[PDB]
Amino acid sequence: PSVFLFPPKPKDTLMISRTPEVTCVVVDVSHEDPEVKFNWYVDGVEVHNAKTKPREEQYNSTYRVVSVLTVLHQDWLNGKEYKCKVSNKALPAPIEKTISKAKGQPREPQVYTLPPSRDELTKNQVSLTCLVKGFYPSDIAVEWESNGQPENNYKTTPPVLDSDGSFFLYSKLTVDKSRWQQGNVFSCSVMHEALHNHYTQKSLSLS
Amino acid sequence: PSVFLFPPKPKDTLMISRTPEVTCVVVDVSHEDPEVKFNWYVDGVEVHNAKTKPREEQYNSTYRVVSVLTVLHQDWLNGKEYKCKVSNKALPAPIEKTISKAKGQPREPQVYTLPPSRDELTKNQVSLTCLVKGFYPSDIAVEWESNGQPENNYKTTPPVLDSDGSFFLYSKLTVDKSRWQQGNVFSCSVMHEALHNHYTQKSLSLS
Ligand SMILES: *[C@@H]1O[C@H](CO[C@H]2O[C@@H](C)[C@@H](O)[C@@H](O)[C@@H]2O)[C@@H](O[C@@H]2O[C@H](CO)[C@@H](O[C@@H]3O[C@H](CO[C@H]4O[C@H](CO)[C@@H](O)[C@H](O)[C@@H]4O[C@@H]4O[C@H](CO)[C@@H](O[C@@H]5O[C@H](CO)[C@H](O)[C@H](O)[C@H]5O)[C@H](O)[C@H]4NC(C)=O)[C@@H](O)[C@H](O[C@H]4O[C@H](CO)[C@@H](O)[C@H](O)[C@@H]4O)[C@@H]3O)[C@H](O)[C@H]2NC(C)=O)[C@H](O)[C@H]1NC(C)=O
Ligand SMILES: *[C@@H]1O[C@H](CO[C@H]2O[C@@H](C)[C@@H](O)[C@@H](O)[C@@H]2O)[C@@H](O[C@@H]2O[C@H](CO)[C@@H](O[C@@H]3O[C@H](CO[C@H]4O[C@H](CO)[C@@H](O)[C@H](O)[C@@H]4O[C@@H]4O[C@H](CO)[C@@H](O[C@@H]5O[C@H](CO)[C@H](O)[C@H](O)[C@H]5O)[C@H](O)[C@H]4NC(C)=O)[C@@H](O)[C@H](O[C@H]4O[C@H](CO)[C@@H](O)[C@H](O)[C@@H]4O)[C@@H]3O)[C@H](O)[C@H]2NC(C)=O)[C@H](O)[C@H]1NC(C)=O
Ligand SMILES: [Zn+2]
Ligand SMILES: [Zn+2]
Ligand SMILES: [Zn+2]
Ligand SMILES: [Zn+2]
Ligand SMILES: [Zn+2]
Repeated sequence: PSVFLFPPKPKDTLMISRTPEVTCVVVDVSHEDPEVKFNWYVDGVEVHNAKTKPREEQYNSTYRVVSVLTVLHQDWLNGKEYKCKVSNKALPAPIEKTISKAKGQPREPQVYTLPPSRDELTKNQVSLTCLVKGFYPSDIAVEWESNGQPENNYKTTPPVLDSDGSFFLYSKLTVDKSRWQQGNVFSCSVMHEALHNHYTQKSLSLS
Repeated sequence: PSVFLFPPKPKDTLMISRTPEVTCVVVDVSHEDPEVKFNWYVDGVEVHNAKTKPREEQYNSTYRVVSVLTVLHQDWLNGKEYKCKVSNKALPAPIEKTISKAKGQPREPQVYTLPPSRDELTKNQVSLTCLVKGFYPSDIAVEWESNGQPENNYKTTPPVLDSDGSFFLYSKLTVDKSRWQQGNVFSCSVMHEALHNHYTQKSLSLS
């Protein structure tokens, strides 16, 4: 019997309209003695609002049981600790796992948009670059928009640890050169805990 | 046998030149079986640089033992967790205590200086007021200075929880009216984790 404790989806923690949840999964439950009890604690205080699902048999003759605890937007961002305790008559002691948001002093990202390189302006499609740097912790979301619609022809690098202990990344949006020359406004949209309302956007256009 | 785990002095965490330390104290050690072992962990990783003092007998026929772990300035501010584990042959299991810096999103104080009330200007001594508001967490240090020397005739209120979840306080420095009228410059000096370099000062003078 092993326990895995998963954090909420990062975007779910940065948008007050969403519902972040922590997920506790127990595997290798022997379906001879498959009795499983979950206890949940927030900063050591037991809470009772988790939603545990019925066990599901696995093809390897073991059971798997999942319990989901909803977490408050402010609680997660304020560093509360979530402990999942799993009890079972086959273990010499209960299994405990604790999780929290990534720790450390927060640092606000600086968001910079970079136009296509001059040499790239000869190609049929061009690269629009969004540099996000100086942020901590590394949890972040980046998307692109133009004229009130998503621009989804982009790829974003993972966060990279910079020499000052903050993170940076780059996002690359590829557009037809004609749309760049025509002067459309493209926006790099960034979500990170340390931005005001966890959100900022920076625009990019021919100039 | 009971264990108490104490945080560093708040000023010691805010000045890089100082040495913050966490202090683990075990009392009611029965000096029949007074064998005591400390284990220390930083975010669950065992560390070995604590300095444990020799036991001291108490007048109530018990022992008291103290162990001191130095903590790094950045580790404390970045929210690392310090666990002191105390083992003794008389307890059914070891005693664990964990401590960290006060949790929660940090908020930078706003520091405002307020001159004496007009009605107070008739008295022999006047009150110089420093309002510090909007800060989180509540750990803070406030002192007063003038012309490169400490002004120590002051009292500061405890932090008070404000309606937006931040803290405020006031500090009152009492000076001779003649020094206020003469135009001396008085400075409210504030240390808090969320200030740049954890330090700011605001001046007050007749104007
Ligand atoms: C018996 O079978 C058991 C059932 O598994 C079956 O496996 C399939 C491959 C089948 O083909 C078949 O073979 C089996 O029927 C099997 O259980 C497995 O046991 C593994 C350990 O032995 C365990 O491995 C761990 O996996 C962790 C990652 O798990 C995630 O990703 C994998 C895919 O990579 C996926 O299978 C899981 O379901 C997990 O997926 C994540 O789940 C969370 C929780 O729901 C999601 O988070 C939520 O997402 C929602 C939306 O989806 C919301 O956002 C919500 O708010 C969130 O909370 C998350 O999105 C989702 N991600 C993805 C990408 O799907 C590893 O982290 C873990 O690793 C540590 O691992 C070891 C230490 O143990 C070391 O390498 C490292 O130290 C590392 O730190 C570990 O690898 C499997 O997860 C588990 N499978 C399941 C389904 O639970 C069992 O082993 C079998 N027994 C025997 C004896 O064979
Ligand atoms: C047998 O005797 C034992 C020895 O005590 C003697 O008591 C004296 C009064 C004598 O007159 C005589 O009676 C005895 O010989 C006795 O041990 C005591 O046991 C108490 C519990 O039973 C325990 O109470 C706890 O006290 C905590 C506060 O302790 C601090 O403050 C008190 C004074 O208020 C002081 O006595 C302590 O020494 C502690 O002082 C703090 O110590 C820390 C660590 O050094 C300092 O932090 C460091 O400071 C340095 C610079 O100084 C640096 O800054 C460094 O970086 C820092 O880490 C700190 O500065 C210092 N502060 C001060 C102001 O001095 C309470 O927090 C605790 O409370 C919780 O308490 C209960 C739960 O248990 C509840 O009320 C609450 O839930 C609350 O949350 C608790 O009250 C005593 O501390 C302890 N005494 C000592 C000296 O260790 C034992 O009980 C006797 N046994 C019997 C059976 O009678
Ligand atoms: Zn319950
Ligand atoms: Zn913890
Ligand atoms: Zn928020
Ligand atoms: Zn050691
Ligand atoms: Zn510092």
